[PDB]
Amino acid sequence: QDRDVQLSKALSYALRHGALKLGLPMGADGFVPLGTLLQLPQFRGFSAEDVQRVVDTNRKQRFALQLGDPSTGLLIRANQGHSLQVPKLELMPLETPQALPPMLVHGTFWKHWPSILLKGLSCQGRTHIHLAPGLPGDGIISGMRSHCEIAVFIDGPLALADGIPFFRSANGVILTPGNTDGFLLPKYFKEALQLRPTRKPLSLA
Ligand SMILES: Nc1ncnc2c1ncn2[C@@H]1O[C@H](COP(=O)(O)OP(=O)(O)OC[C@H]2O[C@H](OP(=O)(O)O)[C@H](O)[C@@H]2O)[C@@H](O)[C@H]1O
Repeated sequence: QDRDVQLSKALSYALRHGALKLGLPMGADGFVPLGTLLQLPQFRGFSAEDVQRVVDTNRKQRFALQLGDPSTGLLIRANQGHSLQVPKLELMPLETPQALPPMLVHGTFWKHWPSILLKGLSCQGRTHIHLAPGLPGDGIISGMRSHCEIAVFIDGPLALADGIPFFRSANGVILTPGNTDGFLLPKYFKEALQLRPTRKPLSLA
């Protein structure tokens, strides 16, 4: 079972970040033949049904699978979170404020809170900042981690008014490249909320 946890992690890294360094033949849409991946050293211990299990029982739908042809087999991608340049990846462009989700919200942790207040939310390594289109139940909402302590909400219409684009992934995640350096500046911060161990509001600028 942990092997499924290990399979997902190895799948996440290879499909999101390390593929052109691993030799895999990935297209500009982020799709790679699954067999060529399962031929890699770290993947040689897994079966196409193991990967199939991880793809369907995954609650965040991190990976998409496509039939392909028999000469290539199944095509497998990650839906979001890429360090690689995949310009043709399936993304819904949220170009007007009326297409945006009800609320944009990023959940993070105290260790990073002072840097976010002073520099803004950063893409960090990834190509897009990851936001949720809502808060979760007592919930696994995709686009947000599970053990977050504080959540900060984003003013979507104001960011768009300043030419900061937004995108929706095929698994419900909202993405933005930020500004030039990959930062969502603290001006587009509308509201903040501490989540654990008690729901309390947090102050900003
Ligand atoms: N200026 C700043 N200074 C200091 N820290 C800053 C900062 N700006 C942001 N940070 C924080 O630095 C980390 C970012 O780095 P990351 O992108 O890898 O973290 P994330 O949570 O966004 O992860 C994305 C998806 O990836 C996973 O999806 P999976 O389930 O693994 O498939 C997740 O669940 C998500 O859905 C976060 O803590 C940021 O708050």
